[PDB]
Amino acid sequence: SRRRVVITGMGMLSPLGLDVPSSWEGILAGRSGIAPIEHMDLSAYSTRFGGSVKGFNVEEYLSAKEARKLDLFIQYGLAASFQAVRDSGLEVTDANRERIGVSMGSGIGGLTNIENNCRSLFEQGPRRISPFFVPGSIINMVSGFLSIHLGLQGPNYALTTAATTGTHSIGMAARNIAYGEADVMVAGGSEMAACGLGLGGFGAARALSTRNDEPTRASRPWDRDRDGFVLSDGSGALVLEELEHARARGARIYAELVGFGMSGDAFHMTAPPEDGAGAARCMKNALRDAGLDPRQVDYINAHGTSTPAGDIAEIAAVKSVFGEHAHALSMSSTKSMTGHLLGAAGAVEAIFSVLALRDQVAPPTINLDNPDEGCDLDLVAHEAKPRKIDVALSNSFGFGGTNGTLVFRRFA
Amino acid sequence: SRRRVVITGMGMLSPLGLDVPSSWEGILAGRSGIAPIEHMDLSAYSTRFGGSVKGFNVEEYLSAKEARKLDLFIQYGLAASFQAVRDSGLEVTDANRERIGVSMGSGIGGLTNIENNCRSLFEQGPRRISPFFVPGSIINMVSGFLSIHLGLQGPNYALTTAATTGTHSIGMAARNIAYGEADVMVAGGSEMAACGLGLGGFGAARALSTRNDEPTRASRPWDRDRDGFVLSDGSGALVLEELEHARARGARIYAELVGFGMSGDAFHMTAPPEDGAGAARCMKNALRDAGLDPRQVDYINAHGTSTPAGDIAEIAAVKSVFGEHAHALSMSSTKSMTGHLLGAAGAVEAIFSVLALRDQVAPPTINLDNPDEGCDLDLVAHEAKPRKIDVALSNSFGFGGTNGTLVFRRFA
Ligand SMILES: Cc1c(NC(=O)CC(C)C)c(=O)n(-c2ccccc2)n1C
Ligand SMILES: Cc1c(NC(=O)CC(C)C)c(=O)n(-c2ccccc2)n1C
Repeated sequence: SRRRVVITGMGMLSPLGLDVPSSWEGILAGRSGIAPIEHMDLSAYSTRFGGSVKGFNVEEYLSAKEARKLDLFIQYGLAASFQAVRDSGLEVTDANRERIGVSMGSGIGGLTNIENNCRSLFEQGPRRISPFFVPGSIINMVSGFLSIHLGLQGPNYALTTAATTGTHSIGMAARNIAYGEADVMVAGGSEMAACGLGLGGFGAARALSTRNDEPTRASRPWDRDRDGFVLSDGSGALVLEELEHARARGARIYAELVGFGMSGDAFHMTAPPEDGAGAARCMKNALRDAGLDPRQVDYINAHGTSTPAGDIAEIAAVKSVFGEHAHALSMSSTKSMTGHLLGAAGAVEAIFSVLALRDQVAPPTINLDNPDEGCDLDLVAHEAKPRKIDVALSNSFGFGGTNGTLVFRRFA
Repeated sequence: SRRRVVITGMGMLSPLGLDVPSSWEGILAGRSGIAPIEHMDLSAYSTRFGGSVKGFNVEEYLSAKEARKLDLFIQYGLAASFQAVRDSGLEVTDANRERIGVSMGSGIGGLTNIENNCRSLFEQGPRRISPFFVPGSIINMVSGFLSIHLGLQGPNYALTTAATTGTHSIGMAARNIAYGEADVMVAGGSEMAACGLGLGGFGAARALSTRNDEPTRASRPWDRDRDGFVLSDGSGALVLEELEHARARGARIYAELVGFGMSGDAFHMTAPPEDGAGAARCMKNALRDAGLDPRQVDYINAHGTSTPAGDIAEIAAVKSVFGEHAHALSMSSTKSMTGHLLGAAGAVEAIFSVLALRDQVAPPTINLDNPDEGCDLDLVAHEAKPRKIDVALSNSFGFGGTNGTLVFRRFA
């Protein structure tokens, strides 16, 4: 029926590094990217730390002139996208430009730009609003600007599914390729929600960790003293490519994208069901899509946000799907180190899943000092674990009960 | 080797009515839904009119308690979705709930809520932000809340592709069904961007008509005195359903969704290429997807925003795709009456395209007093035109050069 999809390029901005290799080095070393926020005064907020991108220079990617019209989340998405395309070695021509598209998403988009324009509006009226405000702030402009810069004329769209955005973006891009609508897609997500509205909005819901005294210990998935997620910024992008297309041009293949599953909890606007039933259906859908039995899974990059309800639901879901094999696989949350990159989480975590396959190493869950009741799987506590990994699964779950799972496999 | 997709239910809020029949009556009568905006003081703005939803009562759909947590764009999306599901007659059970999903999108989402929370933040600090601000404002919560209210556990996501949102949402939902990922999808879009940031943001770009003296004459697609688009609010939703599934339960079928095409211009962040080359590729992709020749198209619901560059580009694209047949088909812009519903435009216009098939009538382009250079097609100026319509095509184009086309056909 359908064509095979491989990963030929990757790119990233994260709290651990300004590219993929630097981020991954941090991941394998168990390094935290979390620190007190420097770019605003959070004296009035109950959370004053997060995962910032440190030392980003947009002028590596864009002229200063172009960059000034774009919200940070667009700058970040473009940086990761450009990295991924260069990493792939793909040359865009008239013969293929209609076959190359883009699906880069975001959970909340240009919140910083909105906040700044809203200050001008209230203080001075609508005349001080930027002419570039709309195109420089809306979520589909990563896809838009990337297509313009690289001459990409294929399917051009953007997902916004909260914390599931990056996973859905990659999965649906893979579908485009499998079904023949494109031969190449740049896919993933980006987020920069570290502004007053973001910190204040999540804080108002009491969803964020408030461990201001020890920011690097705040994100502690499955630990009994977890107290909410850590807000982080950045971007991940992957070049997905039809297999024969990749082979014909001698592309370096990182891994194969073999499965994509989706589900809805239909339970609650922000909380998962305690048994993770929706997450279970999603993982099973992804495995069925990949033609894999649960027992063939070696590594799970969990969603693992460090929220009370979320973390335990994901354990329940994994035990339901995997049975006894739940105790043979390794499962880790790299959010322990990166925090929660929101709409970018699924994108950077897809990249980490691919690199786990490349390097045959399960990244750690740092800060897992005291696993909570029932959190008795191999959660790769504290230190990276070299091991055999043929199949890696990556989960994302989001507000609205919206679930996504990707399955990657070593490529021969 | 894929399954057929039919439309079994429709729902709508528009500037012409609080449901589909009332809106369509206005469409066929050539009525304008455009008026001076009443819900805010626009004395400081250069545009003071738009297409408002008049007399909406959210309590027809939701308790007051539930509604106070939701931005207007979510309220509108849910109203259209609930209408569409009721219209379809579908009964959700344990046997089918995993096979029913939702794809309702938005271009800018909860701008009103953001603006109000930003006022509280600046005046009083972050402690005044609502706990419901994030889940009540993010774009994927139409899909989220609908799934929760109706118990829908199938694919759950949201597109955000500017003015193309509603078209992409419907097309990609159709793909889910065709490829067996779902048997039923509720799909479309909603928008409520009529706040200071919205009017101010589009005004700053000088994109809006400023014909404040005659609001009902402002939206005039292809007319030589057009001066930008008219901002409008509302929602459209369709129940898409696999054909055998519909037949088995005795569903009333409105029409068949036979084609979906996408492209990128890769040209400019807001302006289309003068020749509409991207729009041409998109329409051809949709026709190829449907297995139709251009000569089988009888009616085009144009994007037709009443912008200088946009309107003429779409004429060029139609002449390119259809050749001599461009002069045999009928093409109209219902934005002449409704204005531009942004992320909802493609959804309400898909509904209008389906009803054109049902009623064998091409809706008018009102206000087309003096067609501009080269606008010499049958643009259904002024008055509705009864005629044979077997195939109806609906276009949406958006910021970032992102294009979508849907093709519907009469169902036997
Ligand atoms: C905490 C959070 C989300 N939920 C999850 O991560 C799922 C888990 C805890 C069961 C989620 O979707 N968001 C979010 C991301 C982007 C925009 C809006 C909301 N957050 C913060
Ligand atoms: C005018 C406008 C857009 N562009 C078009 O309608 C296509 C153009 C060739 C006439 C568009 O995408 N938006 C928009 C919609 C939602 C959010 C952001 C932007 N507008 C206003």
